[PDB]
Amino acid sequence: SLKANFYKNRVCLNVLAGSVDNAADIYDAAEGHVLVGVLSKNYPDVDTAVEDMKKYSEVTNNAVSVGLGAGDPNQSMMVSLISQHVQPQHINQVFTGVATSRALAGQDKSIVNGLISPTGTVGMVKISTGPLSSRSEDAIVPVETAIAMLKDMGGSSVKYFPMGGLETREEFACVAKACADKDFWLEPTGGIDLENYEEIMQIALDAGVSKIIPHIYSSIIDKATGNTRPEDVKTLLDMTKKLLL
Amino acid sequence: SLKANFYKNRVCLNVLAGSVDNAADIYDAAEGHVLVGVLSKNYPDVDTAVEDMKKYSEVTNNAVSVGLGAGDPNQSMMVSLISQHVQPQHINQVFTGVATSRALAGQDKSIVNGLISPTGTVGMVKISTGPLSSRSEDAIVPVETAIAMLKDMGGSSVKYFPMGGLETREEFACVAKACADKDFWLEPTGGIDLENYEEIMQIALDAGVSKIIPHIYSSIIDKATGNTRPEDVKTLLDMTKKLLL
Ligand SMILES: [Mg+2]
Ligand SMILES: [Mg+2]
Repeated sequence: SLKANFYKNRVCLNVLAGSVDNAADIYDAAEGHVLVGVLSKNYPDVDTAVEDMKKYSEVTNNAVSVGLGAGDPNQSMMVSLISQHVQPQHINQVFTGVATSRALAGQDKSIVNGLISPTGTVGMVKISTGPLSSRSEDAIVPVETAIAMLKDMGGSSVKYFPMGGLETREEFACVAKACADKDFWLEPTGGIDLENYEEIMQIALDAGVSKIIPHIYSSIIDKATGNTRPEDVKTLLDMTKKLLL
Repeated sequence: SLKANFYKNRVCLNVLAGSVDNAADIYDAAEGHVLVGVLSKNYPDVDTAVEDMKKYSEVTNNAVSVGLGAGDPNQSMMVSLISQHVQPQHINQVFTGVATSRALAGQDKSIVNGLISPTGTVGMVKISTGPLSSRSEDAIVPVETAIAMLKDMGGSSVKYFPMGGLETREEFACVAKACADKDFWLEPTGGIDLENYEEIMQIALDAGVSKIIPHIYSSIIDKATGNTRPEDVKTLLDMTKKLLL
C-alpha cells in the first residue's frame, strides 16, 4: 500500500498525528485522503521509530509520512534509514537526502519530497538545506534547475518551506508554475491554516500542478494534547472538495 | 579490498586502462599507487560491465575506478548500479548521482567523487551536472557550499572538470583552498599532461589538500593501441615522489 490516496487524484492532506489514536481519528476525518506525519526526532533510534510507526501504519492503511522533526536537517539520515524499514507512502527530506531515501526505499512508489526555500527573488530558490550545507553560504539556483536536480535524484515533489506569508506569494506562484511545467508535484508547507488554505491552494491549482500535498501543522494542533483536531481535518477536506468542484 | 593506495598517504594517480593486460602493466608501473579507470559507456549493460570489471579488479588488487565515459551524465545510474556489484575503490559521479552511488555501495570506504565545474568566476562552481540538470540553466554556487553539499550527500571528493590544464589556474587554486579548509579531497581532471602535472599538483599541495587524485587520460594514451603507456605512469610516479620530497 505504497500509493497515497489523493482526493480526485489531486490533493492529499499531510498533518501530524499526536498518538496512534489521533492518527485513526484523522484518517476517518479525512476519508482516507491524508498522510499522517510521525517525526524521527521524537525517537531515540531507528528501531524504536520503526516499531512505533508500524502501529500508525496499521490504523491508517500505511498512510504515514516520515518526517525530520523541528526542521532539523541532522535528522535526514535517520529518516532515510527509518523509511527503508517502514516503507511509508511518504518521506520528507532535505535537498541532500532525496537520493539517499529513494535508494534505501528501493522502489519508485514512495513519495520523496525535497526541501527547498524562498530567497526573496522570484524564480530563484535555496537548495543548501542539508546538515552541513544549511550552515554555509546559501546555494541559490533557478527553480527550473532545482526541479531537474530533484528529478535527477529520484525525488517526487518539491517541499517549499517556509511559505511565510503574502511576501512570498509571488515566489510561490512561480515555483508552482515550474512544477506544473516539469510535471512535478508540490508540497506547500509553513503557516497554512483554515483561513488561507483556499487561497494558497488555488494558486497551485491555477498553475496546473498535478498533485499537491499541503502540510498543515500547528494551526490545527491542540497544544494542550499535542493532537491534530479531527474536526479541522474534516474542514480541510470540505474546502478541498469545494476547490475541485 | 576498498581502500585506495595513496603514495605517502597523499596522491593516488587515476588513469584509464585499454585492456586487462594494460591494467596489470599500469599497476606495476605505479607501484600500486594508482586507480585504473574502466568506463560504463563502453559496455551494453550493467551485467556485461560488472563481469569485465571484475577481471580488472583481479590484476590490480581492486584498484579500479568506475567511470561514466565521454563526460556523459546519462551514464550516472549505470555507474551506481555497476558499482553496487563491483565494489570498487573509486566511483566517478555527477553531482546528482553521489548519494545514490554511496547508498547502493553500502559502505563508506569507496571513494565517491562529485563533478563540479569552473564558471569563470573564482569561488563559484557549476553543480547542475546531472542528466536533466545539465540541460537546464546553470546552478552556480559558492565552492564552500558545494563541498558541504557533497559531504552531506556521502561524497569523498570534488572532481573538478573540465580544468583545461592550467587555463583555470586561479579558479582551481580557490577550489584547492576550499578543499583544504573543509578537509575534503580533490581530483583534478582535464588537460593534464606530463609537462603541466608538476605545476598543477604543486597548487593543490601548497593549498594543503590532504588527498589528491589527478586524472591523466589522453596525453598518456598510445593512439595506435588505445593503451595507457606504462612508461608515462612511471614518469608521473617519479614526478610525484619528487613533488613530496
Ligand atoms: Mg609505495
Ligand atoms: Mg601541454
